[PDB]
Amino acid sequence: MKFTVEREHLLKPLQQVSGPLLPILGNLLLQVADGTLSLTGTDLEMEMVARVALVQPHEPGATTVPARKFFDICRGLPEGAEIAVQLEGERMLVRSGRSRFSLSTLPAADFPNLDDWQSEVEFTLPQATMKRLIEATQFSMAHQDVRYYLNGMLFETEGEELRTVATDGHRLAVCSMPIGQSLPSHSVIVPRKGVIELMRMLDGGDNPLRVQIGSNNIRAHVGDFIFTSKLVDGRFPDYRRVLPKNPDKHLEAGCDLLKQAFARAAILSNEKFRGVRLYVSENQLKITANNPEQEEAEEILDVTYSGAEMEIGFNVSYVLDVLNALKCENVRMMLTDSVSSVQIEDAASQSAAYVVMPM
Amino acid sequence: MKFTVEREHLLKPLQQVSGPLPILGNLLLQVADGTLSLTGTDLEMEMVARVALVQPHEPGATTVPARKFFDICRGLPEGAEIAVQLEGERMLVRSGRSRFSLSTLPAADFPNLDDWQSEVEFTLPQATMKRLIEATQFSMAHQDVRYYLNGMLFETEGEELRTVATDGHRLAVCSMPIGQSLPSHSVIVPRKGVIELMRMLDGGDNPLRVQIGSNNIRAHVGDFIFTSKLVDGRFPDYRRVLPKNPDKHLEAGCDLLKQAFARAAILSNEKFRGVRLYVSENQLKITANNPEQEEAEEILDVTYSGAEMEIGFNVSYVLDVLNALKCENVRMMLTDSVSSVQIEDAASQSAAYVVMPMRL
Ligand SMILES: O=C(Cn1c2c(c3cc(Br)ccc31)CC[C@@H](C(=O)O)C2)N[C@H](Cc1ccccc1)C(=O)O
Ligand SMILES: O=C(Cn1c2c(c3cc(Br)ccc31)CC[C@@H](C(=O)O)C2)N[C@H](Cc1ccccc1)C(=O)O
Ligand SMILES: [Ca+2]
Ligand SMILES: [Ca+2]
Ligand SMILES: [Cl-]
Ligand SMILES: [Cl-]
Repeated sequence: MKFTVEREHLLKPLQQVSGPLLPILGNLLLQVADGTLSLTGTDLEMEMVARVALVQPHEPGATTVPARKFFDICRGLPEGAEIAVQLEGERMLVRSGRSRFSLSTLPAADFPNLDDWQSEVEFTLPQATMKRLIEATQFSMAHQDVRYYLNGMLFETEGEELRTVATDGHRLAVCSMPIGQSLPSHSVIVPRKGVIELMRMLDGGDNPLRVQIGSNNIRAHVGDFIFTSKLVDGRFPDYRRVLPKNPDKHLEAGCDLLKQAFARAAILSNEKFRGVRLYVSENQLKITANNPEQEEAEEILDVTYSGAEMEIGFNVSYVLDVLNALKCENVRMMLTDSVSSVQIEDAASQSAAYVVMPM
Repeated sequence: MKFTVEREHLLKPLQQVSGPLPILGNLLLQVADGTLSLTGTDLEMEMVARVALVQPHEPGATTVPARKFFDICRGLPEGAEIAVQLEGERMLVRSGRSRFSLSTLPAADFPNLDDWQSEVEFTLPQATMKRLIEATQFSMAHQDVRYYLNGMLFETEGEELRTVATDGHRLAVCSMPIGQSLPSHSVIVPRKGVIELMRMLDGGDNPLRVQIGSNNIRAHVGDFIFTSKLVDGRFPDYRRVLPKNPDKHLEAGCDLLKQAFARAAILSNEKFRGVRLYVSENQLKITANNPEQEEAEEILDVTYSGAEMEIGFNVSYVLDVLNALKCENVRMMLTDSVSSVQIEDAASQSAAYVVMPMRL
């Protein structure tokens, strides 16, 4: 196995396949075949593969090398460096300028593969749309809940919409985006680590994303990268049951102003329970907080509200999470009563919605 | 006690006094003779910041939680007016339609440092003190049992001020002339105190006044006064570890040398970090290997005319020096494989670094 490639063509591929990395799981599989260098990283649950065209002379073969060390070596070389690689006995030699390195290898035959599987559902969409869908909801996934199905994100196809749902039992985020293709009605759960990796592969360019879903796997092709993950078992909740049936009390306020006020009130909220109370009245919102030391905060804001007066408590962190996710001018809070969830949205888009349980 | 002040006139003061019993998590606030004073302490050191009060005020003193008070003021909007008044056991804070009631502890209970007399004094520019500390800070020990190493030596001699730091393995020294006749004296400043001193300096046009006592040090700059205890101990003599008449001077661009060392370091022993240098006519070869028998080699052009030699060093210590230097070219002053190396900015002898030889 031999290849010579410019540093600039290896960096991002190495970054992508090595980021999240059986000592052999700490290695990258390298394969030179048919004028292509393939780089693969896996943790047995998911896999990233990068392809890199080889325009200079090369020789076929495969090996595995320590991912972090190989990446750090390549990153450490100067801009414009050309990196010559060749296998020599048990070691992989890496040469650039008068910098030389000899890395240990493990046999390519030992590198684990995911099970083969069939694609049942496919569609393509812009990168910017997948980014939007993931960023809108990702913060609301559970982290290590014993309900394993919540440690991850729902990807649902319906009509021509792709929808993501994330919830941890206390708060929920949902976002739907049209993708201009007839889709079957289908849902899968992607594990939270796979969601993060998928997000990280979205470079910001105009390369479209191709998605393939099987019964136990999801795959995403973007540019010269292929990401594959297993799915999570279990019955995900139905976001329509979490959305308030009829939250017909509508409050509108500046996002930044609202966030600032909550963030200040939070300072004097209970350090564990983070409770704040909201008093809504005609064109006015009052937020209060207090803690076991009897310290107290009060914020009063102008808002647009024409409904009945009411009072409700929330965990302020959950609300701040939403407002930070929104990135918009004005927010709409949609209320039911003092003992029911609240729905929050961008006042100028219903494309994402957030639900927070009351305290 | 009452005052009203612009948010932006409190932020810097609040940053500075938060730097140093639960009253130690409070700040002492005092309104007197046109001035708000804020004090934070950890009983070892203390910072006092003064804010001029141009709006109506009323005298008095209290203490409030530092983190919460600082967070409220920082969270308030740009340009906000902050009105504070003491209401019984609470301190009330208001600005626009935001109101806060904070718990207080009596000012009477706020601890003072022991009184002391100044014995050595001098004034220098902030940039000079900043250079002195930054040049050497990284070589101070952290929680070493030799408590006298967990800090920095400040030494006055003639018209110069010198700092020394060492952890028992490597050493940094920096000396700057400060244009005033000083007694020959030295003290050890605790590492936490060094960091706080460093951070009180903005590099601006206010002169820094330093006062040293038997057991304390104080630094006054503009509206801020820092006071710390000294470390009551004996510091090692830096002159003892400086190599005698090193006659083999290697010179190279700092960044090229640094990047070579950083790449080589990847395949060095994770715990002991040894790398080898082979010096020859205008050439440096650096090698590294690890227990798994992986190997790195770097060859660079340098300026070097001395006898050929080999020497090993801890690459983390060498990289620490190169990162602190932030200069164009470096000088490595070599002697032989069993002697230390002295490293300097090629264009300046004001800072010097000593690293020990490793056998491999
Ligand atoms: O009992 C539930 C019901 N539930 C649930 C979810 C959810 C989402 C929102 Br925004 C509000 C309530 C939700 C989503 C996850 C559902 C599940 O267990 O599969 C249960 N959640 C509690 C928290 C809770 C307790 C009492 C009242 C409301 C919420 C929990 O997950 O620990
Ligand atoms: O004193 C020491 C250990 N030591 C010590 C210090 C020191 C600083 C540097 Br840059 C390098 C070595 C240091 C400073 C702290 C000394 C102490 O224990 O108080 C020990 N070693 C000498 C050997 C030696 C001689 C000359 C120069 C360096 C080291 C010995 O054990 O006799
Ligand atoms: Ca705006
Ligand atoms: Ca929606
Ligand atoms: Cl270099
Ligand atoms: Cl070596």
